[PDB]
Amino acid sequence: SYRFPVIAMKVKKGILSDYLSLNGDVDTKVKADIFPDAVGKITSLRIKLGAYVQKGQIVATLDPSRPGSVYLKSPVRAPISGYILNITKKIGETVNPQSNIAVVGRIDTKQILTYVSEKYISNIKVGNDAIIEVGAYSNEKFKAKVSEISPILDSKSRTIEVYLTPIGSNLDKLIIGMFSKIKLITKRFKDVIKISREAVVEREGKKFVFKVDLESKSVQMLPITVLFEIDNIVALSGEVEENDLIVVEGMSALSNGSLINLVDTKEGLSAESNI
Repeated sequence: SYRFPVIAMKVKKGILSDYLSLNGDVDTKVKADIFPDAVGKITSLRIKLGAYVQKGQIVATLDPSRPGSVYLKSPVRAPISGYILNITKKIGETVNPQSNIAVVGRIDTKQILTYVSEKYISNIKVGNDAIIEVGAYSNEKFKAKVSEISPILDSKSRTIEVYLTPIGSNLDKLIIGMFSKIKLITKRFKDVIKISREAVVEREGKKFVFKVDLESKSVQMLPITVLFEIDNIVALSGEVEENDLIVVEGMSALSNGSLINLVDTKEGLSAESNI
């Protein structure tokens, strides 16, 4: 007793990656709005979301109709072949030839569009890896690669368009028209000691961590350099080796050489990338 207790980490070398948090939409390179030829009322829908349609195929029907006439017309036809990606009108609604009824296009030319601000663009290059996230779980995250950076800077919004091509499998669930968080990876620090942000401790205008010595059951305060910090993880360099025991809870009470009580040893952070 009179000793300060702890939980430590079995520290490991790994990869900490820098990334930009962006927002983007799932688009397709080949799509088109279905516009009617006549003004009038929707009498039937012969399409469902998901349906493949031939160019010129009848998709919706209208009133025959007017007083009148003399051009009694005209069904709605698909402007190109493809899949129905959206339906924007229902039975009963009236439509002019500038009324978007639905969208058709290809499901195999998926593309993520995102507008990177002027101040962040510099660190981006074609071939960069990215994670497209629509949710928190494994089925809701997909891999991608930067395909194309526009040379044009929209002087209005101060942004450059970056396009990303998704890769891997599960891409079925990456649905066209969806919103996505994008994590665009600009760099990776390989072969660095990774530790939770908490273990790092500012005392006297300098950062340290606490290495545990199992034989003497006490700690040593070592000066450390933070190389990079992200996701509440820290990459560092120092006289910390693989498998050293560094404290990840209870550093408020400690000084250099203070005795301790090791309650449990947490397993190290993944040797592979944070993202």
